[PDB]
Amino acid sequence: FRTFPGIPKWRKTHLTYRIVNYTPDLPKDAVDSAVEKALKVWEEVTPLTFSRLYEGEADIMISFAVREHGDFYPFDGPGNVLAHAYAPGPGINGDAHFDDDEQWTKDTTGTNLFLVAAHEIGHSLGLFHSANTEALMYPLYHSLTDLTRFRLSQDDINGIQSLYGPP
Ligand SMILES: O=C(O)CNS(=O)(=O)c1ccc(N2CCC(c3ccccc3)CC2)cc1
Ligand SMILES: [Ca+2]
Ligand SMILES: [Ca+2]
Ligand SMILES: [Ca+2]
Ligand SMILES: [Zn+2]
Ligand SMILES: [Zn+2]
Repeated sequence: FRTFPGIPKWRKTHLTYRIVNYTPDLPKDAVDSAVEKALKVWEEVTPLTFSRLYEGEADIMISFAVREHGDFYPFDGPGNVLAHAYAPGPGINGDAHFDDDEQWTKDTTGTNLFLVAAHEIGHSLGLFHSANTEALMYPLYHSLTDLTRFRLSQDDINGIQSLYGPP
């Protein structure tokens, strides 16, 4: 595993998130479902808990956007960068943005929202890229033949517990 430079981490175990807006591609229940499953993956292996805000500033602001969208890294149209997220801290730190020029899916065929969200939340928590080709935090996107076979690798677990400890 790898962490970010200077090891940013949250110094608190109760985090909040807000889904500020929604993709055209999926019903809202499918996107809520994807992000809460993505939160849950990390919750199980740490002492962190997440709760949702419907207004105000949450720690992790989640949104869908195209091209230039209010930070230093505009999205780039279809393909290439699918999403990005910032390391722990105030303001834009912690946040995750998804490129809505992708076509988001629930299935194993397109660009799957759950797999990407789980990866991005790894960033939001302080993890950078892994060299393990098994790891969630591997730098190159791919999906699975069967989503029910999804699991965190030992590397992702070792990485995240280095920051926050076990549950
Ligand atoms: O976030 C960045 O770094 C930059 N954005 S990006 O759009 O290039 C990017 C987005 C996602 C991934 N993923 C890595 C592998 C993965 C996975 C892992 C195990 C089993 C199934 C699927 C699913 C997400 C990698 C890069
Ligand atoms: Ca934030
Ligand atoms: Ca893109
Ligand atoms: Ca889209
Ligand atoms: Zn952004
Ligand atoms: Zn990444």
